[PDB]
Amino acid sequence: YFQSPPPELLEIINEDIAKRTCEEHQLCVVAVLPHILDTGAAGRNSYLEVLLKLADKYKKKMWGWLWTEAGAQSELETALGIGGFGYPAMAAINARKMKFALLKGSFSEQGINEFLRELSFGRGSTAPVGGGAFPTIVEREPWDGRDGEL
Repeated sequence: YFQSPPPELLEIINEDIAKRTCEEHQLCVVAVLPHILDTGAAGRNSYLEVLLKLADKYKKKMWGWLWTEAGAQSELETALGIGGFGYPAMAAINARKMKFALLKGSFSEQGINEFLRELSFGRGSTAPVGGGAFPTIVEREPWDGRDGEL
């Protein structure tokens, strides 16, 4: 009975989802996946499946889990220094101290796990979120799960 609720992996479809997720968890993991036309559904689901597995592995940390598409939240990318080294990219935000760390290993189960493990041990490099405030978040329709158009 005395177990915390299941993880949730939420697409960043509006500011309330993003800000509440980061304010209600000590750390929030933000994945910026490639545009759907780069991966299609199969490639996007490969990345989402990695996030879902690690969210379960780390469920006792009670972290938040967010994902978005390249270019869909440009101001968020800028505030996290994302966009210049391609996609996928990952940041972990500490909302309380308004700081973040970027994944520097592979966007894979092994690479993200090493990233998260360092964070669970609280021994990784951080930087202030750009401007010292939570970035503006734009409203987006949720991904329909298909391969995009074009």
